[PDB]
Amino acid sequence: IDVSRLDLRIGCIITARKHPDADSLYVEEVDVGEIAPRTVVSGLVNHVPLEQMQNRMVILLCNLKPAKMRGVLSQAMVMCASSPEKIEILAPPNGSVPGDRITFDAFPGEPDKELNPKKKIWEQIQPDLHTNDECVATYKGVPFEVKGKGVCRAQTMSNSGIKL
Repeated sequence: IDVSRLDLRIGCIITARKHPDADSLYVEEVDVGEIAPRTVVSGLVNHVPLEQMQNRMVILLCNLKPAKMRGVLSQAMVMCASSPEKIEILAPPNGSVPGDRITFDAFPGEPDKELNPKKKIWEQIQPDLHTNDECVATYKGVPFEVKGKGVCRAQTMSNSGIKL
């Protein structure tokens, strides 16, 4: 089981607001290159000011089974570097386009249509997901890259885990 099972894509947060029925969460509408934006619910209120959530490029895990979070069905998850004392949104390289896929020549494969909730194979992948010494996001040391644009990275969190 390697990273090829995950469907990682670039997205642009079109709109972001406090979740109407869960003030500790944000609800974002994200353009991920599909016909319609995906609704995403993120617990980033205590880590990123709302102003900095607007029109922001991010990396999303797109094949997790959608789940509700207070009457709000979350359809993807924003990839972040994290620790018990901080969370940082991973930044795609300049010029990334919604829908761009993060793939690895070292780990060839097509992502699952939907990660089976039962089994949770992402728990087996997460341990090898971390930013390196230079804050670049990696899977087993191989950088998250957008073909022809560059690598994805956290702002200050080095050697930090990336949760799924």
